[PDB]
Amino acid sequence: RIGPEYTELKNLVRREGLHTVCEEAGCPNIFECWEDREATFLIGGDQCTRRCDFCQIDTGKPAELDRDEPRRVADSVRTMGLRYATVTGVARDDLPDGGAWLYAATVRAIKELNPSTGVELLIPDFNGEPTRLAEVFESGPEVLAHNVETVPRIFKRIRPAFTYRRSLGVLTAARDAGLVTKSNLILGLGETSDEVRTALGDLRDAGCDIVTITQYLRPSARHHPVERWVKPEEFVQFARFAEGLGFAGVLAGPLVRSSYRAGRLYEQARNSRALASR
Ligand code: SF4
Ligand code: SF4
Repeated sequence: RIGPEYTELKNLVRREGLHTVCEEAGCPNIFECWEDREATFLIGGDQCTRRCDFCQIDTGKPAELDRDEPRRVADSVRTMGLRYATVTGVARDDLPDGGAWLYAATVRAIKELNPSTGVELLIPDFNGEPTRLAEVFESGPEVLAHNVETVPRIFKRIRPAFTYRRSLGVLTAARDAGLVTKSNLILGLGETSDEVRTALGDLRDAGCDIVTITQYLRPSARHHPVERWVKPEEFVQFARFAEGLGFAGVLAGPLVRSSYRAGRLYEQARNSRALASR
């Protein structure tokens, strides 16, 4: 499963000491994604100011804002010659602007140096603050993603810093700004199949274009227990359900990480968007 483009990329990463989520989180898709020249980057440090029971990011006091991070990310993207880059980060309630500047500047830096690279920006909610969100939207990523992750009943318990309505509102906000929007559902957290169906419906109504539906992998014993393993035939049904609701791009199964096939999904959302308005 090891190809020449994966090989070139790992060489470049090693020699330059570039940090990627792909290597550092031990993602099993790396062979496939790097062959398509797609990679994922973490900004804002690895200590989040919030706590979600499914999430592998540690909660802690974040280090000082590193304003050189955007340049650093854009340079890694350039060095790797990526066709698609995902930028993700933690919540930054310690910062007065929630880290809005950092997210936007990273996108702007990437696009200034990599005009042919599609950029996907996965954001926290910024408290749903219109002016923070507007700052981020203006950066103009190819995809604005904000993952609701689970259904309302479970959401209110294991994402105490968020609300289901505010998050859906982030997606609606991004859709009005003209962005292609994306969200993720994590199955195996205790949700019912019916709750999954209404959540997909909610996301579609919120204006979401791309949805990924994946299996919960419990990070450690301190984290939320796995409530089930979804069968393949069940992922297929959910995927067909989402396609039938009119999502432009749908991916379901053991995806391990939310950025799996991000480039292909964007392409489908862009192709269908062009098709519609032609
Ligand atoms: S999901 Fe986001 S806000 Fe919640 S712990 Fe993980 S990084 Fe922090
Ligand atoms: S799925 Fe995401 S984290 Fe994993 S290799 Fe692909 S781009 Fe990197």
